[PDB]
Amino acid sequence: MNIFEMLRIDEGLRLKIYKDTEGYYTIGIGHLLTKSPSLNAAKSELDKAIGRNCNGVITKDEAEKLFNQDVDAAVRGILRNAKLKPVYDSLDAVRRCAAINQVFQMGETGVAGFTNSLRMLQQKRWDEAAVNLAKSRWYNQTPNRAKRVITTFRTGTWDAYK
Ligand SMILES: Cc1cccc(CN=[N+]=[N-])c1
Repeated sequence: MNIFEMLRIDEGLRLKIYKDTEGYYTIGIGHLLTKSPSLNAAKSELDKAIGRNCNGVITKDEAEKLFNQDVDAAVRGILRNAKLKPVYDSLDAVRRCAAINQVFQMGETGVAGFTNSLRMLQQKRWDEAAVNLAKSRWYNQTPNRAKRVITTFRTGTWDAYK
């Protein structure tokens, strides 16, 4: 297991524009196109991202290319964030993957309310962190995925992904 295999499990792979769990137009491996309800605005973003007129459809190679870009930008983002970087750098490689996964799903603004979980993770209070992480909109809206990510934070193993 690694961050790519992990996010591939959590995000799936779809080659035609679809709506994610939040009802937002998305493609590939969880590549968010826009929060706009206009399918045409979504198609424009797609074409912009890929560099050709896609008419709502991409190839597996194209999906994987966006995925590489999206994972890279998630990591680089964490590193640029004064609140996130010290916690990230305190973690082992497996728990780092959990962090990338959560940021990928929620965004940096997404995790602004996780100050208390972040502190417990920095302290390596793993069970307490895991309890605190689940007290969230995130957990309630996507519990199956959040359970896997939280188990990864709790244990530093890949047990939840097999
Ligand atoms: C950068 C980073 C480190 C640890 C956890 C998370 C996800 N949000 N929380 N808690 C992000």
